[PDB]
Amino acid sequence: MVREFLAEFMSTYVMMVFGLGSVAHMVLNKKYGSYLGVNLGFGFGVTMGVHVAGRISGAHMNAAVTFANCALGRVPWRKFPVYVLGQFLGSFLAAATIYSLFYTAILHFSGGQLMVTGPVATAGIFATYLPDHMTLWRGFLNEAWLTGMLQLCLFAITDQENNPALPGTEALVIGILVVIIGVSLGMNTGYAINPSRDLPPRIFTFIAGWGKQVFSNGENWWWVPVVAPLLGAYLGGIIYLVFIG
Amino acid sequence: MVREFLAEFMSTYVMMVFGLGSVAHMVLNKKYGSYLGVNLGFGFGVTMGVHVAGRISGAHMNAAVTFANCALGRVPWRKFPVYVLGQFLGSFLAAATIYSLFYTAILHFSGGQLMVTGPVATAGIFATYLPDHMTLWRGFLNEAWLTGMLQLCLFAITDQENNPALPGTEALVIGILVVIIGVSLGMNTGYAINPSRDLPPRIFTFIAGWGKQVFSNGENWWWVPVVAPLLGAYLGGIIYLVFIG
Amino acid sequence: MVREFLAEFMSTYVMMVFGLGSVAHMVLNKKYGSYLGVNLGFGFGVTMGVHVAGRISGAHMNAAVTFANCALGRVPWRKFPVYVLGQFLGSFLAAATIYSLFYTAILHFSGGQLMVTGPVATAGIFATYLPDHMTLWRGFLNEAWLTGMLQLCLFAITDQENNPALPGTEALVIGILVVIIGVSLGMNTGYAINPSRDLPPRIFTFIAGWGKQVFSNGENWWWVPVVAPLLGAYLGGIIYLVFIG
Amino acid sequence: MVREFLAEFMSTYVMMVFGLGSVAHMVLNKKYGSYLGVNLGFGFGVTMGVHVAGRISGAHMNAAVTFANCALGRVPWRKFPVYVLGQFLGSFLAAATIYSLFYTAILHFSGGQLMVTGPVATAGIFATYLPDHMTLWRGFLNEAWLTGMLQLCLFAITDQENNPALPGTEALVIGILVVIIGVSLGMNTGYAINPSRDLPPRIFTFIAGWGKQVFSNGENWWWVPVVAPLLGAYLGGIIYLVFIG
Repeated sequence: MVREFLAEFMSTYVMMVFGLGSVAHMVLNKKYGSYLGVNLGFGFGVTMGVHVAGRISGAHMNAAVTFANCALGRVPWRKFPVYVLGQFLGSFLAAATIYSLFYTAILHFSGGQLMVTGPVATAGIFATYLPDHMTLWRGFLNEAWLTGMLQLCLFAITDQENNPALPGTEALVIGILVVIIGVSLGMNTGYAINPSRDLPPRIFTFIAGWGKQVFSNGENWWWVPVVAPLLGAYLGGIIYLVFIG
Repeated sequence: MVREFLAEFMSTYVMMVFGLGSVAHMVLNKKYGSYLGVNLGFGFGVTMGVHVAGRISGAHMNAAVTFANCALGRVPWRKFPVYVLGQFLGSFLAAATIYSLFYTAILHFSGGQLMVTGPVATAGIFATYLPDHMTLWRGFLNEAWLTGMLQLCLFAITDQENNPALPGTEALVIGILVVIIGVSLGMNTGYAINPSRDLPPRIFTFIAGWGKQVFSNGENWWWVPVVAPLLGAYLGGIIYLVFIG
Repeated sequence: MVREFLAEFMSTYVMMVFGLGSVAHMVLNKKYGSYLGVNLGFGFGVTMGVHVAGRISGAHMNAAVTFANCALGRVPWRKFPVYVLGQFLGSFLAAATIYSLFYTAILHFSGGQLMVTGPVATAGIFATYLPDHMTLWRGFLNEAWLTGMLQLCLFAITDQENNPALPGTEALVIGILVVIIGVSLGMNTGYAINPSRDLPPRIFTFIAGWGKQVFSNGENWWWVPVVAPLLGAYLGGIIYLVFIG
Repeated sequence: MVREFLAEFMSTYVMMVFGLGSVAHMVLNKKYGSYLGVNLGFGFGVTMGVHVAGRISGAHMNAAVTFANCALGRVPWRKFPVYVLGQFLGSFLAAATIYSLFYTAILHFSGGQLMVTGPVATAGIFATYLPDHMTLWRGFLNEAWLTGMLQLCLFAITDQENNPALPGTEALVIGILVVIIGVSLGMNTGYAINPSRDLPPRIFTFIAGWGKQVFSNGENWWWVPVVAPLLGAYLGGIIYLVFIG
């Protein structure tokens, strides 16, 4: 149990550091940051996390992915709290890590103040916030479908009965999938397909002086990246089992 | 037969969702969309589809590719209607999926109206439309050569007698080929090398309120991405068999 | 001998079509072409060519690479004319292919005239031309070092005694090497590390109506991409054999 | 000992040539250079170096990585001076190589003068310099954490007891890790995670006429990329051994 917790903590921390840094690069600097880099930062950050903890715990790095495996009988329910606790600690510490490494850049870009919304907003480095045009229930649809897209492809990639990725190379294919999810479907909600990617960094920003507007922004958008991916991952998983399986 | 139909439906749906989303990103948003992302979205969307249905049906995901295999004796002719029906349903539902996920973005960008042509045109997200400078018969040449380029390389990648891609990794190499086809030869016609990629999304847009101009645009360009890839894929296939084989 | 000639012709044609198209995209269109796409177009165009002819002829696709192998005893000298003839025909026909597929785009961009130099120059799509600041003998240094960089890495990638790329995946690693050669060292001379990539497209443009300025441009620069890579590839090869071997 | 020295010299030279060229492209040219290309240039330059010397010496190509292996008992201490001497010579000669290949471009861009700081600064092509907003001790934190991130992931990728990358393909995964380190965390200090990447090119620029300001810039920043990565690599290594091991 301890080894599984440590594996999930380290794998989530590695992935979240790479993902949050790429978002920080895009938000803070123009000539060093791009949306493609954000997709590459999050996508291949998963690949490093898979190498870290793929054999010990499976490197879920995702509360929705862990929930789907537990709800589909692949992983015992008694390990679900341990996986989520490991991912939440790893993401929270990754957010603190990015804050320390980019503290001067965040202060220089924003100008001392930490604003959730505005032209110098820096809260979006850590958590995802709904755009102006999009609505909460459209964001729920986007979050669930994107997590279902990930879980269906995740099952196909690592299904030994089906056509799998070559063992020892599945980490790269998983990273490619995360890269193209952000590329193709990630502009509507910030593709927070991971509840561990969204809430722990949001809790950090509230503590780190960004204020309570992190939760109240977008008509209380904060809960959607926590609940919608769980439904989407479950739905994406059962569809694969019914159709392909 | 049912399993083969389901495999082609799911693999086409996964690939088309990734491909159409990347096109939607490029069309709707500047800071989140790029032509390279479109090539990455379509290219590695194929890779996910190959993992989904490569062992069950071969993951053709392409009516031209299916036609070439059937016309060259590799796949029975009786399965051609099943493969095409699966790909057409998967592409049509993928177009509806992209419409729902990007409905607010499409409405915000266009301004409520759905126009095939103009500065706020949104019909190009789903189907390919001929540019102003290019002609229909030049588009026929581009569509046939590009599909022949794909089919010749597809045969080489998955030819066990020749120098193949390593089994279990052929999905990545296939995705790379689709990425570089859009990069190098995809600006002239939108590289609709797949009849399933073009017609079903075009039928959806006509139903979804874009009007009958989807078919009448470009001097009735709609039929070229359906007929030209079939001739190109066949020609690309026989050339590989004669020369390399 | 015939099979080896056909393998070199087809592999060069596939690679050169992808490479020239990516250059055409960058030259003709801004929103669809980028220097990174040119590196991706040429780099992974090699990968497709390796899958085509890697087992039959080794897929040299490069007169300098063929010369180095022949001069280092790895390939018989009697096959050198056959490899070069195959690569020259494949590159010449690839240039004609790109001319037909981009004829309307080239005419629209240039405005009917075909100019070697100027703001609407289109001769650089096919052959490489020296920039204004660079000199001929500095270009000779760049061409030889870049080909030596390629040949040293090519030997390391496909050296079974050394640490090789995994068999069946060496095509991807070769393509990666070509991608990063253009990324890191390709802006000074256009990284025409292949004599087959430079001269046959230059001969085509002279025939295709661009005039005799294709050869006289840059103080008769045309011969440097033919002679310098041969010296560079040989020097890069012997260095690897002495040091690593 | 001689073979190990030659392997480290050649592998470092290959990687540093690709890395420095990509930085030169970004600094000197806008339409041919980008920050993503710099990450690709350094990242997959490591991959070529791994193929060169991975079996002979392990292809550390990094004084911090060599120090961590020696301090953790994986590599004898008597070989540490040989690895560092090989990497320092390979990086110094790579800097001279880039100077010769880009001499006309550097002269044209800067205008004859070689300035460490200013709008036409060219000293950043070879060595990393602290930005205006960042401080020396914040740079120390960035350099140590980034090297710890690399070493922890490097151990996971090449840990046969853990979940490894597939043998024969570990070079690509190592290159991917270096690519995403620059993408996500490389804008604060230039991600000089390698003491061999920083000091030898800095010594070259001082000799090559850039003056003594290369060492005095940023309140004597030159020593931080030499000392901080050693502490970071050691700390990143022991953490992996305690937690994952």
